[PDB]
Amino acid sequence: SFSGYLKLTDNVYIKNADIVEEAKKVKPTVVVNAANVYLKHGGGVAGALNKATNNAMQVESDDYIATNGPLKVGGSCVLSGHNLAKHCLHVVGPNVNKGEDIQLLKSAYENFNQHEVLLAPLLSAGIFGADPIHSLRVCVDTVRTNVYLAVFDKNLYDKLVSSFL
Ligand SMILES: CC(=O)c1ccc(OCC(=O)O)cc1
Repeated sequence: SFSGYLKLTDNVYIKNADIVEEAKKVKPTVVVNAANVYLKHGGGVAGALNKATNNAMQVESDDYIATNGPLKVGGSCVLSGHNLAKHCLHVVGPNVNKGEDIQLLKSAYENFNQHEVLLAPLLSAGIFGADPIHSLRVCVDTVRTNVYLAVFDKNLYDKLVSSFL
């Protein structure tokens, strides 16, 4: 079960951890992927989760895209969690480095509300280019279900906890 998390609010918890390693340990009902609209799991959280599934997540995702077309920025889809979780909720946060609308971060987090408990990264953080402090603020103000945030970077984790309002 979820261990070593710091409680931020009634429903938001945070831990300095590799989300892939957290997923293998807990095998949560839902692990959130920091997806793009094409479900191309190239780098960041997506690349790491996909690599831990031995590329099964990418093969499954390519079949999903062939059938359904791309996701919307702010949107999501539920696919298999493979060896990591029961399900993977692929959530598309805005990628500021791709010139996408940061104002869509709240819509992206609203997807978490369809799941009672989730293991997740901070949306639009890392290679998506948004301010992770702002992403945690939107998470806390949008997500009402139990979210266990895994922040990979130790210095970022400390900065997020120490600056949390
Ligand atoms: C050994 C094992 O149980 C295993 C499970 C899943 C693996 O990749 C993900 C998938 O195939 O969907 C690889 C290995």
